[PDB]
Amino acid sequence: NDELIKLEKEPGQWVMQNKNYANTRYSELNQINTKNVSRLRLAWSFSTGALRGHEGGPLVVGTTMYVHSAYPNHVYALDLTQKPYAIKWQYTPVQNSQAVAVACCDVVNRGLAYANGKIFMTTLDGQIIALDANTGKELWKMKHADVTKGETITGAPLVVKDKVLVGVSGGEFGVRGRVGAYDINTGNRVWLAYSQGPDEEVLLDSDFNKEFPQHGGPGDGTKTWPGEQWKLGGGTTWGWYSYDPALDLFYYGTSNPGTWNAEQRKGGDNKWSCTIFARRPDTGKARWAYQMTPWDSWDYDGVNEMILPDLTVKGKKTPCLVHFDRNGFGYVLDRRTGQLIEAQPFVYVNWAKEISKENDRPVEIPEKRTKQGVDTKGICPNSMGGKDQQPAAFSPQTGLFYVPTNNMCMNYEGVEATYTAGAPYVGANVLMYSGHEGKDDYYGAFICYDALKGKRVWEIHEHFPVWSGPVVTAGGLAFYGTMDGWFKAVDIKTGKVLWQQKLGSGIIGNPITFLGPDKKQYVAVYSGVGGWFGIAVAQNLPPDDPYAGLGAVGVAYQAGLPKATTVGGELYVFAL
Amino acid sequence: NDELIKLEKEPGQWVMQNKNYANTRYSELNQINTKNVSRLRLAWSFSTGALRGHEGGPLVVGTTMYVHSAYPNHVYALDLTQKPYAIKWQYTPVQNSQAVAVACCDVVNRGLAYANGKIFMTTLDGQIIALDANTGKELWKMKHADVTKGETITGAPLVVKDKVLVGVSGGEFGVRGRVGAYDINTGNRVWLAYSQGPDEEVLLDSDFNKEFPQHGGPGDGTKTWPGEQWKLGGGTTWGWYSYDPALDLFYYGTSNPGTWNAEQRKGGDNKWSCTIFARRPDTGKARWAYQMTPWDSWDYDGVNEMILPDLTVKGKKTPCLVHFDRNGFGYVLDRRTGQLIEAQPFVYVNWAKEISKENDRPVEIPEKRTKQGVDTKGICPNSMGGKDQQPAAFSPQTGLFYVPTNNMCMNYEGVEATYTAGAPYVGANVLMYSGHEGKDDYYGAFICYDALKGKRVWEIHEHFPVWSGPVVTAGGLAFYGTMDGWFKAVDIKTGKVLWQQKLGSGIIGNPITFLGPDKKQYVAVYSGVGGWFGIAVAQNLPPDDPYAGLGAVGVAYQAGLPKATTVGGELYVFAL
Ligand SMILES: O=C(O)c1cc(C(=O)O)c2c(n1)C(=O)C(=O)c1cc(C(=O)O)[nH]c1-2
Ligand SMILES: O=C(O)c1cc(C(=O)O)c2c(n1)C(=O)C(=O)c1cc(C(=O)O)[nH]c1-2
Ligand SMILES: [Eu+2]
Ligand SMILES: [Eu+2]
Repeated sequence: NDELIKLEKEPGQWVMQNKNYANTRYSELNQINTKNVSRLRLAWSFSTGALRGHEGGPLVVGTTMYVHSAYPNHVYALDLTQKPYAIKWQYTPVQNSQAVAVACCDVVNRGLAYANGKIFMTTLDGQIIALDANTGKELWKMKHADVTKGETITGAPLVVKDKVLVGVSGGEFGVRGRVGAYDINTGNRVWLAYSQGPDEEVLLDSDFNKEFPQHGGPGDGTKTWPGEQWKLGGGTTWGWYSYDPALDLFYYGTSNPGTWNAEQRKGGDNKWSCTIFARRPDTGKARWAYQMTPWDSWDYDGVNEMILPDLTVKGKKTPCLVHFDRNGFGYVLDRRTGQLIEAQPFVYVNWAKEISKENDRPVEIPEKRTKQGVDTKGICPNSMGGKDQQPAAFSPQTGLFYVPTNNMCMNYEGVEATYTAGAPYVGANVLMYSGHEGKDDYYGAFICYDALKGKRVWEIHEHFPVWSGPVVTAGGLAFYGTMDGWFKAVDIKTGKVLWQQKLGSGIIGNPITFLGPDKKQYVAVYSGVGGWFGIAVAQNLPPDDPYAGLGAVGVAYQAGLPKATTVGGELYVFAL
Repeated sequence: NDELIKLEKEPGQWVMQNKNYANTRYSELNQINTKNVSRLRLAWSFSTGALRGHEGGPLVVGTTMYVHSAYPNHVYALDLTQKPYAIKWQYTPVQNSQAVAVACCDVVNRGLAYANGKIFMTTLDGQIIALDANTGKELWKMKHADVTKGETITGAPLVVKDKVLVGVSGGEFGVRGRVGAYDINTGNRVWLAYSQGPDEEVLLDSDFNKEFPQHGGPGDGTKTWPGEQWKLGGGTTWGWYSYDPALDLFYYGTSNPGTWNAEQRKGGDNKWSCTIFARRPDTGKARWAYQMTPWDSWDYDGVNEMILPDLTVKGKKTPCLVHFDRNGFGYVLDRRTGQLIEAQPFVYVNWAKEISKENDRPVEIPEKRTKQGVDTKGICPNSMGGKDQQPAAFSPQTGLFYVPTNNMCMNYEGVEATYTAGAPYVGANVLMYSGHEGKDDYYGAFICYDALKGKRVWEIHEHFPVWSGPVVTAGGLAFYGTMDGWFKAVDIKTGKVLWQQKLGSGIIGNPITFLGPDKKQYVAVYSGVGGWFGIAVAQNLPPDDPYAGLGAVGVAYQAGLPKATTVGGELYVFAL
């Protein structure tokens, strides 16, 4: 989108969830820096009017901040000229409350998009809605997903050219994952690209994987599944999307292949679950695709963000795609072709020895592959992954990544799953615990990572999983939150915490930084615990059954999360 | 209670809602003062895990802070030694959700009491519960009120000697108001003192009103009503209680006489609605009582706090009771006998000329007394009163009062009311608007008031009603919050605002100040809009029917409250 290509370069603005189309989450602002961040204090706050998990972050476009909440998905515009703000408008959509019953992993929403004087929001119950950015009035809406089939929407949409791109959730409900594109003016659907099924539904371009046919091709959307299991094939699309206008490609990842009982998917790769897609925004046709986890047996969703840095590879500047997958590997691909440049573990991994550079497939450790009716013990990372949706940041100054991570493992037993539309389609008993097969006393880490070397440059061990995606700045700082409510500023060179404050609820928001109309730098973040690891707190679940929340209940109580935080929903804005 | 008599004098503590048994809301702490308050910043915050109105404030006893929420009445103990706090324990009672439907004025709760290693809480659905202060273990619980009769509890209990004193709400539901006393160790009910009915239920001591028989006597609980209308007589007891151990008297006020249609109560004073009671805590027997508003026709509940200062009256140190009533008069009584020393308006009053010095009765302006089936226009104050429950503060240094006030008026039409147990028993159509018969552009004020002279010293006009009870300190400061979220410190000598910060939701909490284990002074307040004036926001009521919420909906929309604030529930703690 032409306006967005201009706006994303403006240091004071934050016009899409991960700052820019490359998803770097990096700001050139340096008013706040390593020498003065100890003077950071709360400037103002704003209640979202909802409880449970507050993911994503606000947008700042012009002099207006746009704020979004957990279900029922309140949206607000704040006029930042009004000292410190006034509520310019608010909007709450009408929704089918049955959506709450079919959300796997809390009633979260990863936030708004902005383009051409319009705000775009998704709703848990499956709507894409366009609002006038200045008045908050509804311009159009479309039903993109159906809760009666176990579908929800939690992901943030992306505007590319004159289209808004919208995914779906339900990989635990047998949903057919897909991305739909809607005209931003009319709301008319232009295309719909599925993650499995016939080529007619997947949408492949004539040059699909031309350079790397070993990565897959025509027919694989059905032929890599037994019988017609692809009909319940998952590959949902609830993570972060990126875009390279110079290549005319947008990128995203796809979820687990539906049922968690891999026995019922046996015989093939189950493409295109657990896959990185590169697609043409005009037509939705795929130019390339790389499947990270063939025949998944761990719930290693592929949906984490696709950061688009230009890195020096073998002494050559290369347009890359960098992705820290749930499966524990940090992938570096050539974003033109899907060539695998590097893949190394960014957390402790024991389900695979490595990703082979001979065939770009995991070299599996057979004893860690799950099966039906037999428990598999001590798999790392667990299903919540090396990291979950919480997005990493990239500094073009240092050339390094700043990555929120999990340090957890699990036992996982497949069981036969039966499909009933609108009900869970899982088929696993999962018990989760701390890292290195229950040897560690901490459950998260914030790291600095060199993607091409596969090296953790430094690490901050965190008691809880780090479920907050950092913002990194030219001031030499990374900001992130913890699940017991600490908001922290770290020196990116040293890994030292320079400033921190305890907020009212666990932080699963991704902080932003922006300039107000006063030309002053602010840092803003949502507080309000929830998401998958926080589900015991968000949904008030007892400790009696540790298998509940598909393993999340047991591990949260072991980590002490219910003793560490309450639910909330608050936007906090800091300044010097 | 002897422990509390000692604890209330310790500057670093805040062991009952209004600081001490005299309800002065005054702290001797002077670390924070007029010279340095500009350096006040947020230290930490804590989400209460609830939305809607957050009234009262936290307690600080030893190194533990006790926090309470709106329905469903979450209670927390925060260990303040844990840098800055850890959650020591939490408790949430099981409640009958039917309580929500019979709450007149939002699902608020005015807070906890502490005594003898126990925390005492009330619940909306009518329970009084004792918890172990160190572990949160439930020790006993008793049913005090019955939601099936339209009774709820919103008031904070008071511990006196070995008894916890508990009131009831339901003056809009034909409830018989009363105070009950429960043994703090066993929970056994000791006595129950009604606000109307026969003497055996009202509980009169042999010296009741001995010095002032003109204030009423034996039999008036039935004789001052037509027929048996006292059986639906209101006089509920949802405000703040005070205690003088030297006199062995506790004090409180009583609500409106039930139906808002005065025609159905015609013929007498309707005692003891709208009354100040002084009772013996051992037996519940009344030593004196003074009815402020005989045969009420405005819903001027008498429940506002009974502050117990020692004032110099004609050169003589005198034990007084000072009360800023809903009816707009600031009363000063001798707290030994109920003698009226002074009564003058603290807001604009047009329903009465004065309180008669001959017989201590309002000299009414007949055109402003309401009637059945005909509107009465331009009554000031309106039913929300000169001030509502939000408690005033007293400084023993200045001898003056610091009072949050409303600036509003109304039209009020009586309507025939029919009683159905559990359903509303109102009988009025009320429209509310700004002060001075709709001429003013502001709806509130924070004032300094000289009670004996009967004069305002200074006033801060506030756009919204001030629904937050100030804390006043030896540092020369008053702290209070506004309904659009501003927390403010003002110079008590002049009313100048010295410091302010915009919080996430309108403030209807009463701030406190205390010393942490670090020996630093903190100021704490709840944010989370609601209560009667905030009901349009808390209950999400539309503007199309301005009569809704007993008139509160129309006036909130006209003042712009729904455009100024969202719902929330957060504790904010500030320090230098
Ligand atoms: O397969 C799916 O459709 C799907 C959807 C979502 C979601 O929509 O939040 C999550 C997951 N899977 C998932 O596997 C997961 O670990 C997860 C964590 C969270 C969260 O917000 O904390 N959502 C989701
Ligand atoms: O008559 C009653 O029993 C009763 C109860 C309550 C309550 O329980 O909060 C209020 C009132 N009356 C009332 O008249 C009133 O103006 C009021 C304001 C509020 C509030 O918390 O903002 N409660 C109440
Ligand atoms: Eu999944
Ligand atoms: Eu009342």
